[PDB]
Amino acid sequence: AKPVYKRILLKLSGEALQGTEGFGIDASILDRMAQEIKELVELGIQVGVVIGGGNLFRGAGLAKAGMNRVVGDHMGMLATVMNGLAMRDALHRAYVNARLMSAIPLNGVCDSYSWAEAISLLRNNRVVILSAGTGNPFFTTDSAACLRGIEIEANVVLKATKVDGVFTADPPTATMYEQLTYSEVLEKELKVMDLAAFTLARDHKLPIRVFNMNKPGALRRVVMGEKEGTLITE
Amino acid sequence: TNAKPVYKRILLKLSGEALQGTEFGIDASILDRMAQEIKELVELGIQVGVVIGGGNLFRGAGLAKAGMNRVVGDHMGMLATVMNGLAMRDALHRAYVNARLMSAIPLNGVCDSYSWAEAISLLRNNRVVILSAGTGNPFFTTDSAACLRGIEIEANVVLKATKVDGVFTADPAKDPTATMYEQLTYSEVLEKELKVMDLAAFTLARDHKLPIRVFNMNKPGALRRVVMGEKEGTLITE
Amino acid sequence: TNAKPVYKRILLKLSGEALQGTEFGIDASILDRMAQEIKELVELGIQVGVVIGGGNLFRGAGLAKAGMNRVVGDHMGMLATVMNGLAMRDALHRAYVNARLMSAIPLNGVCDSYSWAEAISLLRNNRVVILSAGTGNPFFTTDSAACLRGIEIEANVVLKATKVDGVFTADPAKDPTATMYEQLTYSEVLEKELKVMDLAAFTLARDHKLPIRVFNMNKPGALRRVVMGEKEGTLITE
Amino acid sequence: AKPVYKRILLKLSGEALQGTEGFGIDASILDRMAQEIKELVELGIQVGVVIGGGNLFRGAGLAKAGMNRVVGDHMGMLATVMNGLAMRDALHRAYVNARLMSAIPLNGVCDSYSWAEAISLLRNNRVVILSAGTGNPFFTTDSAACLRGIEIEANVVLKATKVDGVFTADPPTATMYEQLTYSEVLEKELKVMDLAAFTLARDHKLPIRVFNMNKPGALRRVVMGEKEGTLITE
Amino acid sequence: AKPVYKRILLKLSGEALQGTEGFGIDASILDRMAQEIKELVELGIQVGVVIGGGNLFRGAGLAKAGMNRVVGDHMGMLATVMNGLAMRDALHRAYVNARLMSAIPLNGVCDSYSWAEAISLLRNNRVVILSAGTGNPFFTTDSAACLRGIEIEANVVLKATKVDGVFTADPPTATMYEQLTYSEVLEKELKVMDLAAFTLARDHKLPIRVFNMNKPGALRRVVMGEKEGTLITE
Amino acid sequence: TNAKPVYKRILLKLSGEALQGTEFGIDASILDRMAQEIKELVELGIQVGVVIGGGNLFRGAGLAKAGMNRVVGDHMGMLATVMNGLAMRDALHRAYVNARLMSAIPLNGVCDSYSWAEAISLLRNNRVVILSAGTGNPFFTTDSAACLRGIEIEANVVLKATKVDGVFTADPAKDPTATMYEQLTYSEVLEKELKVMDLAAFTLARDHKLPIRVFNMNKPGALRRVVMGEKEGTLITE
Ligand SMILES: O=c1ccn([C@@H]2O[C@H](COP(=O)(O)O)[C@@H](O)[C@H]2O)c(=O)[nH]1
Ligand SMILES: O=c1ccn([C@@H]2O[C@H](COP(=O)(O)O)[C@@H](O)[C@H]2O)c(=O)[nH]1
Ligand SMILES: O=c1ccn([C@@H]2O[C@H](COP(=O)(O)O)[C@@H](O)[C@H]2O)c(=O)[nH]1
Ligand SMILES: O=c1ccn([C@@H]2O[C@H](COP(=O)(O)O)[C@@H](O)[C@H]2O)c(=O)[nH]1
Ligand SMILES: O=c1ccn([C@@H]2O[C@H](COP(=O)(O)O)[C@@H](O)[C@H]2O)c(=O)[nH]1
Ligand SMILES: O=c1ccn([C@@H]2O[C@H](COP(=O)(O)O)[C@@H](O)[C@H]2O)c(=O)[nH]1
Repeated sequence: AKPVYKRILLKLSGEALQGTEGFGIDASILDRMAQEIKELVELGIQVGVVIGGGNLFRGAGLAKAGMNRVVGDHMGMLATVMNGLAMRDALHRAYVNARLMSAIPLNGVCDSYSWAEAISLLRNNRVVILSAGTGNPFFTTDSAACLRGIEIEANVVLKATKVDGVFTADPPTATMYEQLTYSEVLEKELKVMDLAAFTLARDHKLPIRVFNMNKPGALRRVVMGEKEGTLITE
Repeated sequence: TNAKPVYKRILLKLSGEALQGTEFGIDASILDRMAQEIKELVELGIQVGVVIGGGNLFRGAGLAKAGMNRVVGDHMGMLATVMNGLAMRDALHRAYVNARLMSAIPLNGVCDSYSWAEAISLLRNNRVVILSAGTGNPFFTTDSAACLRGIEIEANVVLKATKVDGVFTADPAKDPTATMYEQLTYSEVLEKELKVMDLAAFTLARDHKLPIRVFNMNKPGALRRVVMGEKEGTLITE
Repeated sequence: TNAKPVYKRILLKLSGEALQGTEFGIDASILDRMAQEIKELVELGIQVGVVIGGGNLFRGAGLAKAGMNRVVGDHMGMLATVMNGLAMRDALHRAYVNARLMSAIPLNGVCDSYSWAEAISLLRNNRVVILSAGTGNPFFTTDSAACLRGIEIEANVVLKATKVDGVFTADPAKDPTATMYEQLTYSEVLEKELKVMDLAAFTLARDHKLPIRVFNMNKPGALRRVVMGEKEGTLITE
Repeated sequence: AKPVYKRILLKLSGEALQGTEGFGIDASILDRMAQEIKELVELGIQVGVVIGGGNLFRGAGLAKAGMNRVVGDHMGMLATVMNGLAMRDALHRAYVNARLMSAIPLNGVCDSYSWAEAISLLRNNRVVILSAGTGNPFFTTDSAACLRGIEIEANVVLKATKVDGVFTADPPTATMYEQLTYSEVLEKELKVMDLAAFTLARDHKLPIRVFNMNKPGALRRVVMGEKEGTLITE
Repeated sequence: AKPVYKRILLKLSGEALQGTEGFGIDASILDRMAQEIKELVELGIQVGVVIGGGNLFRGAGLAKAGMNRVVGDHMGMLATVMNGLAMRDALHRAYVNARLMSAIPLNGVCDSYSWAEAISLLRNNRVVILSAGTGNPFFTTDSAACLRGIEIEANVVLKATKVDGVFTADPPTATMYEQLTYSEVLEKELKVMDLAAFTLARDHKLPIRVFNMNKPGALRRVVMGEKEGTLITE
Repeated sequence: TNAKPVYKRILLKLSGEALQGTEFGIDASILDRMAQEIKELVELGIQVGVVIGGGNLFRGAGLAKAGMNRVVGDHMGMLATVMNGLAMRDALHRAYVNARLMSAIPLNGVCDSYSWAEAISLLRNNRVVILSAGTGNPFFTTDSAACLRGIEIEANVVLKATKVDGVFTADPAKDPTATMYEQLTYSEVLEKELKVMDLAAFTLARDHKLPIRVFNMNKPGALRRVVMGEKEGTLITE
C-alpha cells in the first residue's frame, strides 16, 4: 500500500488554523498539521502548500468597512504570509525541511516565490509553503492553489476544508459526493472554491480533492488512495 | 485661537492595542478618526512620523510561550505592524492626507523600504511618514522603534498614544490602586520603577534627551491638546 | 471644438501585435505615433495607464508547443512586455511626455517595480504609467492584466488597442465572413461566444462593470476619437 | 583522452539560436546545445555560459532608429535574459543542473549575478548562465564573456561563431588560422570580437578559442584538445 | 578532550584586523584568524561571526567632525561589510565554507541576513559572517553580537579583544577576573562592551567570554574549556 | 561678472585620493569645501553628476597583491566609493544642496540604486546626483565609470578632479622632471603615452568624443574656474 500521488498542492484555508475563539492562529492545530505533513514527506510525497489568510483578514471584508479594496487585499495577502510563517515554524520544530516563499517579496522573513527554486526544493523533498497567494488583489488563495498547483505540476490540489467534502448543499438532508466532474459542479452550481480558481483548475485539468483537515488521518487517507472526501476531475 | 503648536516635528507611536477598540483586528472607526486628527496636525504645519504597534494582532513573546521560535514570533509581530501601517496609511489617503508607509523590513510593492534620507525629505515636504516593522530586529518592541526613529528624524518629542490617560502606577484596568503621574523624569521612572516603555527604549530616549509624552488616543482631540501644549497625559523629560 | 473628453482616466492596453507593423520586433514609427497620440490625451487632462502586450516577440503558449516548459515560456512572454514597455516609455520621453515604466516582476534599475499606491499617485500627477509583465503570473495574458490593473487604478474604461477596427465574428484577416459589432454586452459576448479577451479577463471586467472599448490603433487618431466619444470600435458594457 | 580544460566560459552569440527565418529563438538549436553542454558537464568540465541577444535586439540598431542608446542597450541586455531563460530551460529538460544569473536583477525569473555564488555553483558542477552581459550599456556580450571569464578564472573563453574560426578575411581566398597571439590579431586587424573585450582578454591573458558552434562535436573537440577552430593566446 | 561549545557567536572587533599602522585591514591577521576558525569548524563547532568596523569608521567619530550621526553610522555599518568581505575571503582561501550576510541588503556582494538561512548554514557547518551589525544607527557591533548570538541560540558570545580578559581596571596594578556575573560587572562598573549590549546579553542569559584574539591558540583554548580569558554568566 | 558657465551639464569625478587630505580616511574640511563649490554650480544652473573614487580607502589591485581574491578586492573598492559617496552626499545636504546617492550595486536603504532614467530626471530637476560603486564590475576603475556615466547622462564634459594641476609627464610628487600639458588630443595621450585615466576609460571617452578636463580639486575655486571657462588644468579633446 503505497501513496497514490507524488507531488501535491495542499491548500490550507486560513480558518483551519483558528482556535475556539475563531481568530488568530492556534498552536495545537499547526502542530498537528506539521505531524501530518511530516508523514507525507517521509512517504516520499512532494508537498507544496498554499495557505489562506481569512483567519486574520479578508480584503473584501475590509473594503465593506470603507478601506480601499486593493489595500485590503494587500493586508489579506500579508495575513497569508503570517500563517505561512507560523506553519513553516511548526514544520521546522517538527524537524521537517521547509521553505516559505512569498509572491510578494519580503526580504529576510522568507524567500520570494520562484518557480525554478520551488521545483528544485520539491525534488529535494523540501516542503514548499507558498504565501501571498497570487500576489494580486481581487483573487483568493484558492486561485493561487490552482495556479501554483498547475505551475509545479502537482498531481492534485487537496483543498482542506472543515467538511468531509462536497455536499448537495451545505450540510440537514445534504449528502456527500465521492466524485464529480467540473461540468457537474458548475451544472448543479455546487460549492467548490471560487469560480476563477475552479475554472482555472478545469481549463488545465487539475484534479481537485475536497477533504476534511480536522479529521485526523484524512490527509494520509487521501494520499493513500483511500475513500475520503470528494474527487473532482474530468 | 491665537495659540500655536509647541512642536514642529513629532514621532507619534500608535500602539496596536489602541487600534483594537473592542472585538481582535482593527477598528475602522478609530483609524478614520486618527486620520482626521493627524490631518489637522499636518495642516498645522507639524511634520509627523508615525511608529505603529502590532500587539493588536501578534506579540512575538506571546507566540513563543505557545511554543513557536521567538524569532519567527517577532517576525510575525513585525509583519503585524506592517498590516496596521497599511490600514493607517489608507485611512490617511482616504482623508486626503499625503502619506508614505516605510517598513524596516523590505516588502517592496506593498510599501516603501524605510530610508532615513527619504524619511527626512518626506517630513520636510509635509508627508506623514509611517514607520512599520519597528526596528526590524526581534527581541525589541515598537516602543524601541519609536525612540530610535524619533532620534533618527530628530523629532522634538515622542508621543506615546495608548489606551490610558498616562503613565500609571499599575495597569488601571486590573489594579484599582492604579494612579498616574502628570510629570516624571527619566530618573523618577527608574526609582519609581514606573512603566512607560521597555527599559531598552527609555534608556535610548534618555541618553539623547528625547522627551516623551504619554497620552490616551481613545480620547478624541487629545493628540491636538498635546500638540497645542495643553494639559494631557504624562510628560517625561530630563 | 467645444467638445471635451468623455473619460478622465483610462487603461490603454497596447497589444504587441499592433507594435509589429510589418517585418518581428518593434516598429519605431508606430511607437513614435502612439507617443504623440498619448501626448495629446495627457494634455487633455486624461490620466493614462498603459498595459502593453508582448506577443510581437514571445507567446508562452507558442513556446510551450515547441517543447519549452510553459512557465518559462510565459516568463519570457512577460519579459517581452517589459521590452515593449521600455521602447514605449522611451518614445514617450522623446516626445516630452512624463512617463514611468512599472513591472509586475521587479527588474529594478531598468524600471520601477509596479506599485498600486505609486501608480495612483503618478496618474494623479499626470504621468503616463506603463504596466509591464502583465499580471506577473504565468497562464495569463496581458488582457487579464489590462482588466486587473484597470480595476485597480479605477479607470473609467479599458481601451483595447488592436489591429482590427473592433470585435469581429472571426479573425478578419483569415475569414472573409468576418463582421464586427459596434455594441455588445458582457452577456452577448458570451452567447455569441465572441472574441474580445480571454474569458478570465472578460469575466473580471464584467463582475466589476469595467466597460471595454476595442478599437484599431493602426488608425491614426482613433484613440483620440474614442476619448472624445466619437464612433470608433466596439463598446462592451453591461 | 581526457579533456584539456577544467572550467570554461562558453560564449554563445545570439544569432546562433536563430532559426531559418533569422529571428527569435529556434528550439532545435537550443535542444542540441543542451546535449553538447550536457556532455561537457559529464566530462567533469565546469561551464559558465555568457549568452548574446543580437538575435532579438541590438541597442546600437535601436538607436539608429531613433531610440535613446541607453534604453536600446537595456532592451538588448533584456534580450540576453530571454535567451538565457530559453537556454536554461533546454538544459533542465535535458536533465542538466543549471542556474541562470543576471547582471540586472530580475527577481523570480532568475537570480542576480553573484561571483561567490557563481564559483560555488561551478564547483558543484552546475552550468551557470550569465545574462545581461556586463549590466552596462555601450558594451557587448563579448566584453561580458571576457569579464566573467576572468572573474570565474575560466581556463579559456570559447567564442562560438557560425564560422570554423579566425580567417585572414571574412571567408573566397581567406584561410583559417589555427593559432594567434593578441599582438598578431591587432597587428593584422583580424576580426575577433569587439576591441574593448579583446583588449580586456589580452591584459589578463585570458586565452580565446574561436570555433564553429554549428559543427556538431566541435565544442567537444575544443575541450578535448583536438584540432578545431583558432586559439588566441600570448 | 572535546570542545565545550557547539555553536558560538564570535565577535571580532574591527581594530583586531589592523596592521601596525593602526588602520585599514592587515592580511596576515585575517589569514591567521581563518586558520583558527578553520580549526573550530573541523572540531565540529558551529561558528557565527559578528565583525566590527571601527578600524575604518566610527559613526560617533564622524559625527563629532560634523557629519549627520545617522550617515556616520551607515558608513560604520558599511565598514563592517568591508571587514566581513575580507574575512570571508580569508576563509575561502583557507578552504573554509563561509557565507557573508548583511543586515543591510547589498545584492551581489554578499547575502542579506536571514535568520532561517543562518541557522540552516550553521547546521551545515558553514561559517556565517554577520555584517552591518544590527542594521540600525546608534548601536555597536557588540549589540549585534549579543542580538545575533541570542537569535542563533549560540552557547556563548566570544568577545575577542586585544587584552587577556576583564581587568579590575585597564591594565599597572589591575588584575584579571576569571569569572564574573552580570551583576558584579555592573556593580563594579567593569568595562565589558556597551551597556545596551551587555544588558541585552544579561536579560537573555547569554554568557560572554572575553579573551585575547592576539594570543595564538586562545580561541581554541576557550572552546576547549581551558583556562583562558574571563567568563561572564549568572 | 557678466560671464556665464561654459557647460550646462558635467560629470565631476572626485578621486578618492583628493578626499584624503593628510592623515587614511576622509578629510571633513575638504568635503565641506567641495559641497560649497558644487553648491555654487547648482545655483549657476549647472546640472551635476558626480562619480566618486574610493582609493583613499581600498584599491582592489592593492588588496590582491596582499593575497586577496581580486574580485573581492574590487568589491571592497567599490564599497569604499559608496562610503565616500555617503560622506559627500551628507556634506551636500548639510550645505543645503539637494542631492541623491545612487549605487551601481544596490544597497537599498542607505542609498538609491543607480537608474539612468531616474538620474536624468534628477539632473533636470537640479539635483546633484552622486554615482557610486563605479561601473559595478571588478577589473575597472572609477575613471571608467566617470566616462561611462558621463556618456550615459550626456554630460558636456568629464571633469577629473585630482591632486595635481593637470596631466603631467610623470607623477609630480615622485619625479622632479614632471611637467604637465595644458592641451592634448586623445591621440597625443596615446603617442605621448601620457597618463590621464586607464586606457579602457579614455578609449570610451574618445569613441564618443567626450571631452575631458583634468584639474586640481585641492585648489579652492578651481572647479568654478573650469566651469566659467578660465585657464585651469589640462583639456583633452579630439
Ligand atoms: O492572490 C490572492 C490571494 C488572496 N488575496 C487576499 O488575501 C486574503 C486571503 O484570504 P483567503 O484567500 O484565505 O480568503 C483574501 O481574502 C484576499 O483579500 C488576494 O488579494 N489575492
Ligand atoms: O523592533 C521590533 C518591533 C516589534 N517586534 C515584534 O512585533 C510586535 C509589535 O507589536 P508591539 O507589541 O510593539 O505593538 C512585538 O510584540 C514583537 O514581537 C519586533 O520583533 N521588533
Ligand atoms: O499576466 C501575464 C501576461 C502575459 N504573460 C505571457 O507573456 C505574453 C504577453 O504577450 P500577450 O500575448 O499578452 O501580448 C503572453 O503570451 C504570455 O505567455 C503571462 O505569462 N502572464
Ligand atoms: O554588457 C552588455 C552586453 C550587451 N549589451 C546590449 O545588449 C545587446 C546584446 O547583444 P550582443 O552582445 O549579443 O550583440 C547588445 O547589442 C547591446 O545593445 C549592453 O548594452 N551591455
Ligand atoms: O548595529 C550597529 C553596529 C555598528 N554601527 C556603526 O558602525 C560602526 C561599527 O564599528 P564598531 O561597532 O566595530 O565600533 C560603529 O562605530 C557605528 O558607527 C551602527 O550604527 N549600528
Ligand atoms: O567600476 C569599478 C570602479 C571601481 N572598482 C574598485 O574600487 C576601487 C575604487 O577606487 P578608485 O581607484 O576608482 O578611486 C578601485 O581601486 C577598484 O578596486 C571596481 O572594481 N570597479
